[PDB]
Amino acid sequence: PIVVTQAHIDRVGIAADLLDASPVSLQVLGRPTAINTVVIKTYIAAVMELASKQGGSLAGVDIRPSVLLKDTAIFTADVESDVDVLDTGIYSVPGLARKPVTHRWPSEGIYSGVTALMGATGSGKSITLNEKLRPDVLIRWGEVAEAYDELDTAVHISTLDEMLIVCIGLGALGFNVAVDSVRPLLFRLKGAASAGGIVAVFYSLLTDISNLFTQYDCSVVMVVNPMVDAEKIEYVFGQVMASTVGAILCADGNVSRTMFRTNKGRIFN
Amino acid sequence: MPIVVTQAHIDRVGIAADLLDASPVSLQVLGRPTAINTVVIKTYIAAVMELASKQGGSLAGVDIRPSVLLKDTAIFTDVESDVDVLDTGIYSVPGLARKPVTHRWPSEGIYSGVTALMGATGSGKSITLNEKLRPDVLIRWGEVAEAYDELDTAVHISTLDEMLIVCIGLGALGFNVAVDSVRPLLFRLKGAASAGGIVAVFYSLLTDISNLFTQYDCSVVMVVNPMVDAEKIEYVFGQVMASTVGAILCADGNVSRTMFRTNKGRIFN
Amino acid sequence: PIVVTQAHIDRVGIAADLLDASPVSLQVLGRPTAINTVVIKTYIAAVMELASKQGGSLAGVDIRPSVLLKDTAIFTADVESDVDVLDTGIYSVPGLARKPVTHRWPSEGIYSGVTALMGATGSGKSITLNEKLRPDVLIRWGEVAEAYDELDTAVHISTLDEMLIVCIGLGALGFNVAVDSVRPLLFRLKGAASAGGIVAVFYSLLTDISNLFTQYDCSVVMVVNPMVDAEKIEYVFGQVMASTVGAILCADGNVSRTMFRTNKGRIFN
Amino acid sequence: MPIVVTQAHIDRVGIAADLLDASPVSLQVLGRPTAINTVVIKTYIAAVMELASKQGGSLAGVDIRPSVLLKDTAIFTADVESDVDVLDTGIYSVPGLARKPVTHRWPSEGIYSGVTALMGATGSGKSITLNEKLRPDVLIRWGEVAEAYDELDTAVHISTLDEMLIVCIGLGALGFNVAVDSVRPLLFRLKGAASAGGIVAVFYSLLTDISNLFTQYDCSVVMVVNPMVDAEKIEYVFGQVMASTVGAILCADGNVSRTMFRTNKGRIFN
Amino acid sequence: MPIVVTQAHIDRVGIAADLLDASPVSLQVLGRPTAINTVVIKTYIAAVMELASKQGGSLAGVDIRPSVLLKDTAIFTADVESDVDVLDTGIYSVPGLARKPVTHRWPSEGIYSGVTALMGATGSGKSITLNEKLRPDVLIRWGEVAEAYDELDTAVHISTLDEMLIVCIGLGALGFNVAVDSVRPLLFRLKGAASAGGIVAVFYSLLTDISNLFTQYDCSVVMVVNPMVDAEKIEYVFGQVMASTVGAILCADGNVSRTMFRTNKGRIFNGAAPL
Amino acid sequence: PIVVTQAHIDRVGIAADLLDASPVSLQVLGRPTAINTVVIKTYIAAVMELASKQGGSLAGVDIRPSVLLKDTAIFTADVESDVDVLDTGIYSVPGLARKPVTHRWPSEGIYSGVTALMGATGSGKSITLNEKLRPDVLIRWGEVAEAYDELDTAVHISTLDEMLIVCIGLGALGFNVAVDSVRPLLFRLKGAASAGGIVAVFYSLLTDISNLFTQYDCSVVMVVNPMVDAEKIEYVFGQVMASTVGAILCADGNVSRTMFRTNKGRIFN
Ligand SMILES: Nc1ncnc2c1ncn2[C@@H]1O[C@H](COP(=O)(O)OP(=O)(O)O)[C@@H](O)[C@H]1O
Ligand SMILES: Nc1ncnc2c1ncn2[C@@H]1O[C@H](COP(=O)(O)OP(=O)(O)O)[C@@H](O)[C@H]1O
Ligand SMILES: Nc1ncnc2c1ncn2[C@@H]1O[C@H](COP(=O)(O)OP(=O)(O)O)[C@@H](O)[C@H]1O
Ligand SMILES: Nc1ncnc2c1ncn2[C@@H]1O[C@H](COP(=O)(O)OP(=O)(O)O)[C@@H](O)[C@H]1O
Ligand SMILES: Nc1ncnc2c1ncn2[C@@H]1O[C@H](COP(=O)(O)OP(=O)(O)O)[C@@H](O)[C@H]1O
Ligand SMILES: Nc1ncnc2c1ncn2[C@@H]1O[C@H](COP(=O)(O)OP(=O)(O)O)[C@@H](O)[C@H]1O
Ligand SMILES: [Ca+2]
Ligand SMILES: [Ca+2]
Ligand SMILES: [Ca+2]
Ligand SMILES: [Ca+2]
Ligand SMILES: [Ca+2]
Ligand SMILES: [Ca+2]
Repeated sequence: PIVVTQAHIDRVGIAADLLDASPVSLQVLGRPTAINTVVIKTYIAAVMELASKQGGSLAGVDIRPSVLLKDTAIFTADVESDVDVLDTGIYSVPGLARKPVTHRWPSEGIYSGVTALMGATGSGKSITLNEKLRPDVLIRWGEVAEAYDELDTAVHISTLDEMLIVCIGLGALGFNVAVDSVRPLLFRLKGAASAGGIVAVFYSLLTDISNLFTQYDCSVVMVVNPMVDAEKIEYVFGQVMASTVGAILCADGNVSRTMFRTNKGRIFN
Repeated sequence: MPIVVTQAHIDRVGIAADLLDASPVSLQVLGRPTAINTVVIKTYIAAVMELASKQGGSLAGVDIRPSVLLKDTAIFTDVESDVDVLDTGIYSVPGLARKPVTHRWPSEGIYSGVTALMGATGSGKSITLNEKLRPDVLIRWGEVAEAYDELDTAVHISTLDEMLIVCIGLGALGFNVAVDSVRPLLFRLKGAASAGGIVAVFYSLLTDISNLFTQYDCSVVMVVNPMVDAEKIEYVFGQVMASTVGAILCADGNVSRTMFRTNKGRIFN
Repeated sequence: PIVVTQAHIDRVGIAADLLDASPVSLQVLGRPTAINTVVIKTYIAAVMELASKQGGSLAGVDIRPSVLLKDTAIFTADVESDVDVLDTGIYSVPGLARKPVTHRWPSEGIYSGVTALMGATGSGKSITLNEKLRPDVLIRWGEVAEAYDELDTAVHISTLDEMLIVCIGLGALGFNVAVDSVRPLLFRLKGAASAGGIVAVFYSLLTDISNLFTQYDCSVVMVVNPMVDAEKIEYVFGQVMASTVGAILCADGNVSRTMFRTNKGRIFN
Repeated sequence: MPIVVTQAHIDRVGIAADLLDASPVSLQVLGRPTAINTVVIKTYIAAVMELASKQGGSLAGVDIRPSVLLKDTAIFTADVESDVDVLDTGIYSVPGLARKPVTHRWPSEGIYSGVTALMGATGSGKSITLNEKLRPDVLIRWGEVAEAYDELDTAVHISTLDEMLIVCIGLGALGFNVAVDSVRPLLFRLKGAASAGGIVAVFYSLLTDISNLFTQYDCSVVMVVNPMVDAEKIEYVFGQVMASTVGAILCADGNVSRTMFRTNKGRIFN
Repeated sequence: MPIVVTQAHIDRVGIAADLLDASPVSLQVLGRPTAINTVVIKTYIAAVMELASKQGGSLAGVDIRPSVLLKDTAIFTADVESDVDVLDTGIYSVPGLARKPVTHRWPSEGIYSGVTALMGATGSGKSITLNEKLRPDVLIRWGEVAEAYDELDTAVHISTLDEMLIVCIGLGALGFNVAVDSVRPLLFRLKGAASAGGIVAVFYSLLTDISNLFTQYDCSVVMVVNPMVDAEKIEYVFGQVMASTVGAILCADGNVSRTMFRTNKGRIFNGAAPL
Repeated sequence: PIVVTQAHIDRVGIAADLLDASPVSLQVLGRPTAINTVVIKTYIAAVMELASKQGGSLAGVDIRPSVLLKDTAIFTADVESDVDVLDTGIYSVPGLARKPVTHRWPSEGIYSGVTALMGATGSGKSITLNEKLRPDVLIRWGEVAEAYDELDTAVHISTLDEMLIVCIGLGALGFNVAVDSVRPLLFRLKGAASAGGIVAVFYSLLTDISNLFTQYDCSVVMVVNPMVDAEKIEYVFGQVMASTVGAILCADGNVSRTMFRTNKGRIFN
């Protein structure tokens, strides 16, 4: 189950302050799109109200945004991925001038941001996540029917808006949020593939997502599975390390490599 | 050869309508998410049952084609394949929080979803499907004139809307539905080819199709034959295993490899 | 000459029937487009009247659609080849529930559909077509001035609409129709080339064309010579066999390989 | 150097007008089929004959350029992209001739009417072979830098594709031996995905459509075709072009490497 | 860690305003030339000086971010595609300086005004070289993950390209040693067909246009440029970048592998000078 | 300095006759665009008027078009680079029926047109141009701050319109005009790269530019440095020789190869 502590209740006000304090946007190959902070606040309030209906114990099924919110839109005519970058402009989510809030998960003293759980298909990513990492909230997206779907920690989403709502919303409150998988986004990323058989904007998106979590004191682990050649995975993992607060590589059911940006410094394996 | 409607099928009609109304679904490829009109599937089920009532329950595949039973066969209610992912949004069909309904076909105790019948051209996919699999309903799409077209189990469709209508409609009632083949969709998949000489959205589509069947308690076998190199088929089959409930590989008229997600767990050969 | 037998006259009524009974469309990378059946019927009527005015012995020049019909259009604002597959939908011409009508040409007991006469430039396709296959009607499209143009069996077309009119129109009556060539359609196929250096929709088009002939009891031989590498022709011929009722490979002025789907079964060489 | 108008040319004027009016033609590339205004070609022929009459039959290539003789040089009669559905634009190929083509003595004996492609790498001797070995009656110069051939009285300097077809169909139908050096402005602007041989497939369709356009109007034209292709891939492309033209000439190190001509005595390879 | 405003900076304010008004500039990429609103840069300089005055000369990078000081951060003043005819859009390059450019002591001695490009593969030590060896006065942080450099009082966190140019031209003209870590948000969103070296050709034109923009406004800027390029094509890309900037530094294995600086003493390739 | 001789003053009338006599246009991948001859005439008049106010000694800074003309536009709604060639038409600047005016620069007896100074980055193109070629007017465009910018012969431009104005305007008068560089145009050439890793229209543009100078009796040297592989430069240089009146290749600070079309014939090294 997903148990709501007094620590989570005390973070509600702070979470609302963090969201209102900084206006954020996101961009991919098109034009920068603003994130409606209000929706995340509304989600937190809905989760707290339901938590109150129960004994603080929540079922992942009951906290899905499609059930709690009338509208699940976070992004507020249509632009092509091959338009002039000077007509659309360029946006990256700004960094934190202050020291980021540290966490005990996925690693000790890790800064707020995003961790990428990498590896080839069947390398043990989902296994490593649920057995070794053991998240408080397990977001399930674009993955076939598995044993992890029967878990009361599992929250089934359909859109990118829903992913960010649950990640920012619950992550800000102090929950250890995880996403399995981020394949719906990755496999629909349109554009010319750069060095490593993957679009360059993929690395920019990971940085923008990481900083979005750093700003809202979230500690999120995302399963990032790329359609990349068996030997080109090492290059891509090195490139992802420069774009995320955390990075975990899986090979043959075990953890091959690690990288974490902590209060004790950047730790490699 | 005939398609017989048992009392078991009649008793599932109400449940099928209940599953369809309970969850609103959509589908996305490289464009924008498009909603699926559930009502059309319900209307199809009612038309099949009405005809089964007039006949002895012994129905001919020719008489149950949607173009004949329905006035309009549309299930989806103009965007380029190279448009910003943030302007269209991303959609994946949500997972099942509950345990999926098990089936005896194509394998014992297999969960509801999709099975991909893979193999090179002339590897014996169509032969394995009809002789070894023995499906109740055989959907024939984008295939040249063969002996399987003269079968009373054969239902000849033209559109993707029709495929989903027959698959969800009859599959929900408990019928063992099969599609030979899904080639018109695969060969019209526009986009930049990823690792393995195939567009990445192909794997996302298989998962979205699988989850669509998992949600509506369907057990469907689709023969998937995409344009891929003779040696690159092993990589693609491994990737498809991570995107479907079932996977069957054909080589020299026989079954080379198998993967099934059952109540007894994931079974490899 | 092109001689009209009583057997052809007796098929006129059956041809109008077949054409009215099933509404057909065609799709490539755009949106599905309906085929106006009336135009084919109008063409048959104009050919029969001219055959009745002359001695039954017609000249290919006199039966060209541009001469017999006021308008040659078969297809009834503008869509790009890179448009979302979900916005246009997917269409494949439906298969035949009944047994297809057999023919003695290009092979004994062959089912109605299309035969692809394949080979590199100067492999002997056009020689094999005119000397070994001996067609009744020879449609000449996208080819330079050759000896075959002076033939009384030769009918010179300009559009794809005209090709289908003569193929379906005369083919349905029992004539052995051949197209030399289909290069104006192949070389103008816009899209990203799949495995084998050729667009995947090419194989779907051959199946759709074949089934169009299977439905209207036609036996058509099309010379198909797409821009493909000298060594990649074997792979492409292999994929074409899985997309057509007949397949003939030319090399060094002679027949290299054959495949025919007959009443006695699929025959390979 | 001069362009002389014989009685044979004068006697063909009526026949040329008949050939043009008899068959309506179009052209297509990656967009939609575009009709060719036959009237413009007839108007050009009339202007050339009138000037030939004022002179002694002896004409200067400079004086017979379409931009000088016609007020409007347009042959093709809102805007479509090269990546549009083939089914929405339709497909057009210029129809073949049911009758025997009109044979010529140039570039080869008994060669049928149509187009000949003068191929070869850059500096292989295409322009040299064209002017020294071929000896054309009319030399169309297009998209080529300043050379000795521009000072020739046979040289007619054009700017558009419309102008090329006007001079090719107009003068070729009358019986003149017309040549184009070169067709690089069309080839280098051919938009589309490059097929096998590092060149767009529609290139081969265009050569056939151009060939048949000349076959129908009994024109004997030699076009120097030099597309951007790899040094070793030229052999493959030349073989493919042979299947798309009435004539084909390959140049290598200033000399003629290979030949192909479709004649009344049959197809002749070297 | 702090950003100190000297009398030298105060004396440059007028000079900077004149430089901006004297020459009208634009920028182009694959679309239509877009004009740069000089007024916004002047307004930013005035806001920085006014705040420097309220504080004791010393300023915090957080307080000088354009989003905080200006009501609108737009520098570029309907929508054109990256694949439009070059003749329908025309071509624009920022013009060169007819006079001798203002020399600087940073990033190299006697260097001309313009842009310096700090190259290297990922984890080659670009950010380390920038902060330890180069020591910039103002550190612009853009599209980079949470690092130790973000806690620095020299760090100014931006989000747009408009903001980058405002801080670079605005503070750089006054005499500050401005650095950008990273320029990746721009590089990773460069739409177009990749040329030789697995990178769009307009990338090199943009570096030259950015360099000349700084040469005209007497700025000395160091931009860290991380290219999505294969391990073996980095040498080719660097050679090409050297021909497009006033300064270029290559990083490999935590150290400086190669340098190029256009100084008053001439073009110096791989000099004996610690940064 | 830039000195105006009596020879230049005597050419003013002839330059107007040349510009008025032939209407010209330019095309790239879009539609043909007319060149407004009047603007070039206006520029010549402004240069001569200023040369008069001076002692015949002009500063390159004072003769820049942005300073002398109110509007710098030469080309007189918006078309895509991937539009049908038949809808835009094709334009090449026409050749000269007469013998071209000869020059003593960059080579003895060279015909009027364009010379391409080629070579890898840092091969010594700019060095060869200013030390060995010694041009009368050095147009500086899209190049970084160098010693050549402080030269009184240097004229700094921003647009392609400005380049052609100075090249045609001053070149027609007899000045030895050079451009360092043509990179702003070359690095913004949109389209599919042909053989040699460069767009085919690049070679057509060089010929069109060369013929534009041949028609207006100009002798211009352009630094052409396109993004091409280290080994592919030899192929491209050979192709450029077939597209220009002059061609110079640079390697390791020295001149590797030369080609000039003179009154004494085509001279190779
Ligand atoms: N093709 C295969 N054959 C055998 N076992 C496999 C195969 N693919 C995966 N497995 C098993 O599944 C485990 C990985 O499961 P999982 O965590 O779901 O992988 P991932 O999330 O990376 O796709 C492996 O350690 C192995 O035991
Ligand atoms: N090229 C070939 N040569 C010989 N036999 C072939 C060939 N291609 C297919 N076959 C025969 O057809 C069988 C496969 O039929 P089928 O099930 O229709 O294949 P698929 O559906 O995979 O295309 C093979 O087992 C073999 O007996
Ligand atoms: N490159 C060539 N060299 C020599 N003869 C050739 C060549 N190409 C074709 N031929 C001749 O033409 C014949 C093939 O003719 P044809 O059927 O028209 O070819 P295609 O396969 O292109 O339709 C060959 O048998 C040979 O006699
Ligand atoms: N790179 C070169 N080196 C030496 N001579 C050359 C070179 N390129 C061309 N030539 C000379 O020019 C002749 C070819 O001239 P030309 O007919 O104009 O060629 P093309 O029209 O095929 O481009 C060759 O036979 C040779 O004498
Ligand atoms: N894969 C790695 N394994 C070990 N150390 C690494 C790795 N990647 C980077 N480092 C360390 O980080 C340093 C580079 O840090 P940084 O300046 O942030 O690089 P950059 O800015 O070029 O991405 C290296 O000198 C090395 O000590
Ligand atoms: N990577 C380098 N290493 C050393 N010297 C170089 C390098 N690149 C250029 N140079 C020097 O600069 C000279 C070339 O200068 P320049 O004319 O500006 O070249 P270009 O115009 O072709 O880019 C060379 O002759 C050499 O002395
Ligand atoms: Ca998994
Ligand atoms: Ca099959
Ligand atoms: Ca042939
Ligand atoms: Ca030539
Ligand atoms: Ca860094
Ligand atoms: Ca230079």
